[PDB]
Amino acid sequence: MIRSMTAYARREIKGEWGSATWEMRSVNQRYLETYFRLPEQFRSLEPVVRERIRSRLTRGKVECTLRYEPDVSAQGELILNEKLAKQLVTAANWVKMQSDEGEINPVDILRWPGVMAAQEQDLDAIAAEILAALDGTLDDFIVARETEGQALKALIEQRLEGVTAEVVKVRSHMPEILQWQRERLVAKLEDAQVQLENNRLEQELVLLAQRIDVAEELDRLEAHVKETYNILKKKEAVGRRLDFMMQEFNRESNTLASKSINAEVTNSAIELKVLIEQMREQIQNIE
Amino acid sequence: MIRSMTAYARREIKGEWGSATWEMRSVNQRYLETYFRLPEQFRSLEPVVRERIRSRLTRGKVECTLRYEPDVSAQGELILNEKLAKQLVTAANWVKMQSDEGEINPVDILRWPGVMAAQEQDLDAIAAEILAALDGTLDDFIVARETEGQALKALIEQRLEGVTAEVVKVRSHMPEILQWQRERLVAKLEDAQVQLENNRLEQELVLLAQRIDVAEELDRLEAHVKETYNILKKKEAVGRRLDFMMQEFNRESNTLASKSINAEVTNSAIELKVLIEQMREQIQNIE
Amino acid sequence: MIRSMTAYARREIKGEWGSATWEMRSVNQRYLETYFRLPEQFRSLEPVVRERIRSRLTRGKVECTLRYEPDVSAQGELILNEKLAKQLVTAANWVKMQSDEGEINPVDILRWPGVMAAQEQDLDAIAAEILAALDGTLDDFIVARETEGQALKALIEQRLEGVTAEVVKVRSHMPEILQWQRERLVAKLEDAQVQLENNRLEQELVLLAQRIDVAEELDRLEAHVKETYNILKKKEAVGRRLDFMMQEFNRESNTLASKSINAEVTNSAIELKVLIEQMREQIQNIE
Amino acid sequence: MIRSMTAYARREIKGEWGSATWEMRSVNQRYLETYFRLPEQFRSLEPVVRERIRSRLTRGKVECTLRYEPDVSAQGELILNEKLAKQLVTAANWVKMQSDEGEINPVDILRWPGVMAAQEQDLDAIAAEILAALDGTLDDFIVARETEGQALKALIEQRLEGVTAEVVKVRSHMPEILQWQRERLVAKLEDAQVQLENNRLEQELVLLAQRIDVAEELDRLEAHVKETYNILKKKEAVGRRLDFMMQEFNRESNTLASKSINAEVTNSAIELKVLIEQMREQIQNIE
Amino acid sequence: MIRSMTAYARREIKGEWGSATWEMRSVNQRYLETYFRLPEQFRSLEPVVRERIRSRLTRGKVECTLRYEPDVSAQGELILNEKLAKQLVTAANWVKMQSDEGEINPVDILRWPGVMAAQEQDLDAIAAEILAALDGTLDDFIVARETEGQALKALIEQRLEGVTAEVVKVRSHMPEILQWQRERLVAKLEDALEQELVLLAQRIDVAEELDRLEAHVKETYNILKKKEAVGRRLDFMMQEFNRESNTLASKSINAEVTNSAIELKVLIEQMREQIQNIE
Amino acid sequence: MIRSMTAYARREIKGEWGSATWEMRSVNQRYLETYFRLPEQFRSLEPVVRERIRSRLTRGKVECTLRYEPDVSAQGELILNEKLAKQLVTAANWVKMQSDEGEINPVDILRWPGVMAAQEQDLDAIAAEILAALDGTLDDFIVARETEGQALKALIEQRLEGVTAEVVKVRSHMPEILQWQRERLVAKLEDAQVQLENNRLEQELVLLAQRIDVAEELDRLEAHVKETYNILKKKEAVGRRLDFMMQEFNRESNTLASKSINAEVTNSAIELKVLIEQMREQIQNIE
RNA sequence: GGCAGAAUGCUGUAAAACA
Repeated sequence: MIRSMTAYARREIKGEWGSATWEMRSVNQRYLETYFRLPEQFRSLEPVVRERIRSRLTRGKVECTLRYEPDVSAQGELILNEKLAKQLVTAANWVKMQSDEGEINPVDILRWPGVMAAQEQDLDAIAAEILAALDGTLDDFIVARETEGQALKALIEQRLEGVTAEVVKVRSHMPEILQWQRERLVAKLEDAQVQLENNRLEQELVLLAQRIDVAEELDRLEAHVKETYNILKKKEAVGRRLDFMMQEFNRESNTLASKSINAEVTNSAIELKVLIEQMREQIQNIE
Repeated sequence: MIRSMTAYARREIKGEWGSATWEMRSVNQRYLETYFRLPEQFRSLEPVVRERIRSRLTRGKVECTLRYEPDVSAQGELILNEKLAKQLVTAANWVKMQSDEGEINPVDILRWPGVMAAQEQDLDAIAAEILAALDGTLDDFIVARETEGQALKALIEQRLEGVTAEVVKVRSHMPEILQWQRERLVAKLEDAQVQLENNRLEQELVLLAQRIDVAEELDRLEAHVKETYNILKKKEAVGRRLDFMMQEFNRESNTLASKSINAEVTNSAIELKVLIEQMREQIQNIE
Repeated sequence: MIRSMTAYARREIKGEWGSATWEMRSVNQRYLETYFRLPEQFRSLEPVVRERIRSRLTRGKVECTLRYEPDVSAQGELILNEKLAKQLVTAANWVKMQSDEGEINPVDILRWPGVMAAQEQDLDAIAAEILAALDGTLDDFIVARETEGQALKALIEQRLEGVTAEVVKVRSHMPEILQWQRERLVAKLEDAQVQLENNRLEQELVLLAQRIDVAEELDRLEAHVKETYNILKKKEAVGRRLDFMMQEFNRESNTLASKSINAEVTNSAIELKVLIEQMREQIQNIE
Repeated sequence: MIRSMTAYARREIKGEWGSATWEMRSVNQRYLETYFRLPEQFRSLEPVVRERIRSRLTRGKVECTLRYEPDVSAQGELILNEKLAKQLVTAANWVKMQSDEGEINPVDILRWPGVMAAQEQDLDAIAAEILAALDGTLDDFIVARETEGQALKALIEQRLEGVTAEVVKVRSHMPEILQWQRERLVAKLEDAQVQLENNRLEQELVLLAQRIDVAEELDRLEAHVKETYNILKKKEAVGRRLDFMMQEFNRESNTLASKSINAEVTNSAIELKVLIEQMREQIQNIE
Repeated sequence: MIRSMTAYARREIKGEWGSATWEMRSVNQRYLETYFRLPEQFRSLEPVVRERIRSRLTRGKVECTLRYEPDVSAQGELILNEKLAKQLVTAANWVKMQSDEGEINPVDILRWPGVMAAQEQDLDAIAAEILAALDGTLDDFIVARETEGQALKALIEQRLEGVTAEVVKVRSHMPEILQWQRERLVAKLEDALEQELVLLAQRIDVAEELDRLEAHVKETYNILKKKEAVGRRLDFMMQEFNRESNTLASKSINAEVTNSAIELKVLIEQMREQIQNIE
Repeated sequence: MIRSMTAYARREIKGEWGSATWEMRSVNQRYLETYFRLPEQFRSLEPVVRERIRSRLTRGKVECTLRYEPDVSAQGELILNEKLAKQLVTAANWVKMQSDEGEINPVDILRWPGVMAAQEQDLDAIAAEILAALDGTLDDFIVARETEGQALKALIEQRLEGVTAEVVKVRSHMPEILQWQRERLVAKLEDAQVQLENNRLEQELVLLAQRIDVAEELDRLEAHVKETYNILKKKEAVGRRLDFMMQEFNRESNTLASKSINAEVTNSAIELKVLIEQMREQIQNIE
């Protein structure tokens, strides 16, 4: 199915251990790039979440952020290190003896690293819930991508309908275009004949006759819109395939615009460029 | 109707507690880029804000910054962890017995992590007003775009009037230059004392007239100014269509300059090219 | 007069509130692009500053940066969160009751986050001074543009005198076209020893004399240097008009080089192309 | 054998001293960059660890973390630095003389870095096992890379088979396209009432056919897929070479698309570009 | 002499204040375009630096970056903001009212941000030394252009020697060409007219083409020693070379002269390709 | 005399006070950054050490470790910045005048950054010997860098011999390729075409010869290996100069691949890019 | 108009680069 490369997904899980929030953002990119902002406590989950991301997403820069705020009140009571505190007090008394003046601060002893440390919580139980929330976030992310992808497909199918209409309007002027093609070649034949001892006369006519195929340019445009409809229903990653198709649309419209056949044909040729330009806008953020 | 691609809208809301400001900027771009700088608390508004913006704007580098200024005075009172504070004080008194000296600092106990924190935020109600301000800011942003859009349209229309005047001037000058060549050619024959063959002079003068015939270029230029006037009345965005029309304008001006032989016609062609360049400069800012 | 596109202006203002610095720098550009890097407190000045910049300037890549350095101490007494400071005192007092001993350091409460809110500034009287500094910086920027522009005008006029000198040299080293081809044909036909008709041969000499005659090309070169002098004295924007004029200068030099039949003319054509190239380089710096 | 730049490997050793864990993770990178998260006890092993990894590996970003968990008995209690403590007391007394007031806080002396530091064991025997454990991790790392690289090689081979199929399809379609295009071009001249020498016209038709013939491009594509198979069969460092081969693939496909006439050839060129893009995506993750 | 538009030059000036590294990098360009990445402290030097560079270079896209690494110890001695300290003391006194206890610590006031900030550096004598390094870097930059332009000059002179050899080879066949031109003139006359004959005589003969080629070679040799900006002048000379050789390429008499003309065209194309990257 | 950014130098100094070991290690970096592991006894030597190291080095991440083993016979003292220590006390006294209370903690003055600093003028007997040991260690570190960079120079020059081999290899294929194109073209015209019509065969071959003419790229490649040899003997910091040279190497190598019409040349141009990639990897280690 | 392709604009590349 058609998918977009700009989606936002968010999930949050709460419990006695605390609250953990998963956030996922996507921006357009040629390849798949994953950047993580995991907390230091759960730094060990990076390979697993990276594999989970790469297993479902196929293109676009992805930013994943995990915020973990433990419940301090629900945490176990802090335990006082009896031996470590006693060691510091005896050591601090020695410094008082050398300096002959001192005042032990009881809070400063408690603030020392190690002493008065809370018991470590069971991170293994939290990891499973966090991974479940990550899977839910991936599901929401894919749903958001698909929801916006349908909008892009509708916009592109709207533009492609206009391209066929513009081809029909240009085909309405074929009797005038065919008359113009003859005059382009007839004038060149006699213009070169007026010039004397001019070589490569046949080369000019042969090259010129190849570059006035207005009928063939419309056929290729009509063949691309038929194919572009088929590309949109491939159910695979067609983001890049459409990007290479837009270059073929650009190639045909560029040659048609430079013809300058007629005032009314020029308006349609300008419109073809506009439709392709608008169509190329949507292809940028398709996956 | 038409809109400028650069604008600036700022809206500030003074709620019961705190205040928020919505700021929008826009710069010229070939596609639509929407960059958001939302605060940490309201980071989840991006999908809602992005949808509400991409549905009203077509092109430009739109940057939206939401600045949240909480009222600490009106903020919820910090909750004091009585049990955690009591645990530290009793443990501090344990050190005091062994140290035999020292006084517990009341501020130091409060400075301990987890003793005091903001228990409640209640951001669901305050986020509704912020989103409501966004709809107001977009309306001002669109009006700012349309206000500057009219100046661009007026400038483009003035330059189009100048283009029509220059075309009329060239058309007026053309017959005199056509007659000037005939007098100069016969003068050289008279100066060379050579009697040209019958119908050779008439045949030769046809080639020069074809060389200096710019009627088709002027007709195409008038058709292009009429088409540009029609385009400027369209409700859809016309930045790309006008930018493509300027290419046809440039083609006609280049052909006129190339086929020019008189100083006055060359000066008029240069004036046409200057007018087209000014038109394109104004077009770059059109939606 | 004419103004260079690249310039640099800087202006610093001091006061009891602090220091502010305006820096404006521009470089060559096809159109007018203005990028503003304003401080956070003064982001609301962007529309006014942009309007003034666009009013004063025609084209360039102008970038304006405002550096704001508020004084740390201002507005008399420091702004204190009275509720938060009082709230911590009550909480600290409760800790004293349990421990029966303690003291509250005033700086400890001041160092508490939120108690010392960001110092309030008027931000309205300072805006007038900043806008006045912006106007002064615009005056300096325009003066610097005009000073550099006068040097560019001298360089262009020096090369224009070179073009007139080269045209004089060509008109003196150019032999009589009718006589030059007559002598060349006679010698070549002397080997053939057969002449179809002397009467018809003389007619073709005059008709095809203009093919190799460069008198017409030289007159247009002399007409353009007179026009280029006139363009340099206009009050409007001149860079675009002169840039399109150099195309006409190059058009004549190419035709003069191709039509050249003598080494002196060809060497002069190269010299003309060098002078035009040197003259075209300076025009790229004129707005 | 071909290897990948993304792999994982973990090794742990259990002993009476404690438990040490080695973790290696690789992410694709242009060059080799090594980051080490080593404990303070084994910080001196970084130059030894870095040399072993840089010698065995060639490319990719590698992050190696050594998780050292000593036993309670193996932990060394903090030892007071009496020599350093007495120096600070003398240093503090010098400042007291300048101020004539103040008292030295005994805890503040202890909190000074280096005064209260745990004794460091020899750990020479323990580190000897760590290096052997690290060498085991590196041995499994290469094996881990090789298994992952086999899938990439299989994918690249499948896409190369698709490329060969597309090339043979284009070669099958081409002669009919060439035959019809020549027939259409000569018929176009007849409709324009242009009479040309058959010998001269036929010579121009042959040269134009050589201009629009794509046999050489397909031959180059076949040679490129054969060389790609050889490169895959090569031994080491076939990432960047293979990427350059993909650049050549893209060049040939772009030439084929630009020189194409029929819609089928254009569709085949689009398919070739899609296959080359997928190969580039896979190859970006190859050492 | 000949200057190549691509070069690199680096100079580092070191001192008690820190370091300052100038890194000029240049590639090809039709005109002179300079881009600067200056540190925030020395961004005001752009007009002075830009003027200095524009006066010593003629073409190329120059990218000059100044890297400033100020020293921590180079900062001035601390000064006391008496206005800010007094405000903090009054602010501290307010808290003492509610608490009705406590003593303000003088050092804690000094530890507050902004009350003992160091004096700003002069940044005036430093800029004088930085501009001295820029002047030196340009001298190194020019040498890097000249040491690369000598190779291009040698290649162009080699191609010019090849062109002279080809011209001599063509001149060795002058009587054969002269006979061919007479037959061509008679053939058109005997076909029957005057319209075609007059322009045929107007066309440049082969000997004049070779003389113009030799004159172009001599002028190119002089230009390579002109000792100024000769990139565009050499490009125009190559255009003239192409215009002269097109006649020989078009004319067909025999295999040897055709091969010599093809060699001349290839040599002129190589010269033109190598000219594009000379300042 | 190329210096590499990876080196190691250890120097031990023995005296009556004990044994002091200076170790210096360097790792690749874009700029110069120094980290010190001085014991707190000699912590005040950090500014002088940093000044000397930044004076004698240009680029690279440098880690310096000093191990000090004092003896009971000799006792040292902490070097203090007397000028700054007295200034802080004077400033504190001024604050005491306004507050009319307070006391100065001696440890607070010492903890102030810059107070625990040393200068070369005021150094102990041991400190001067430590500084001399550091000078010797830095000289040995420079020697190690020079002798490690000699290996890098050999590695790079080995690749440069490959580049000249590829350049002379392509130069032999070029006369064969152009000659082979002649046979292929006349084979097509050998069917029923008399190629002796004007010079279409020769003009096409001339046009083809100018399209595939890679002589300009090969000469610039050869002129860049001559200059790269001289850069490797400049006896200065040429790490960045070589990096810019490789960009010029890749610029000509990639253009050679593009203009190539034969598979052998393209396979050679791929080899040129690989040699550049191998050289680029070593250049990252060059100071 | 960094180098180069096709014919203002679009691709390849330096760019897994430089801010």
